[PDB]
Amino acid sequence: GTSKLKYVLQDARFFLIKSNNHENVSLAKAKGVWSVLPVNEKKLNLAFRSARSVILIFSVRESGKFQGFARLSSESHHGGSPIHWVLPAGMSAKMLGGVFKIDWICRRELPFTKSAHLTNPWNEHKPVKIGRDGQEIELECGTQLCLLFPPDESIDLYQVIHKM
Ligand SMILES: CNc1ncnc2c1ncn2[C@@H]1O[C@H](CO)[C@@H](O)[C@H]1O
Repeated sequence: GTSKLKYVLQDARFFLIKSNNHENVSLAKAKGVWSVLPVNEKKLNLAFRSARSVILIFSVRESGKFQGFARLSSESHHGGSPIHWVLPAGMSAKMLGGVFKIDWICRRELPFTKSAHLTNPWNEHKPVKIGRDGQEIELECGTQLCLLFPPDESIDLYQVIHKM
């Protein structure tokens, strides 16, 4: 059912995350970590204190799809073992050195075709698939977008529910 997911998403903030490459999303899905640029890292740490849950919704550039969504379980961390990210054009192993711990809620894909009815009021009521990396998605739009994803049998929400 959706009671568990709705509980997780009650009073959540939502952010569109754009990856240039599939490799880092595969790494992140397995390991439960993500890193962003400094501009977005500040917003995510502010949000992590502001919010009961902070949800990252992933889309690989040019894929036409979202690849899943995850909940921050930590503020950005520096100083851990390096994550061997596939670094894009001219980015440093310290340009995204801040590491967020994340718990995946859904690792299954959602094609942009299934979310075409949803617009983000905080991006001029454009369809939610449209957005800059780190674009914040308004509460109800983000909630409905997350509810569109198919159930993921690899995920157990018990840990997340306990972390809250
Ligand atoms: C793990 N962290 C990341 N992995 C892959 N692409 C990223 C990324 N963080 C930011 N990007 C993207 O790479 C570009 C930064 O130069 C932007 O277009 C972002 O959308």
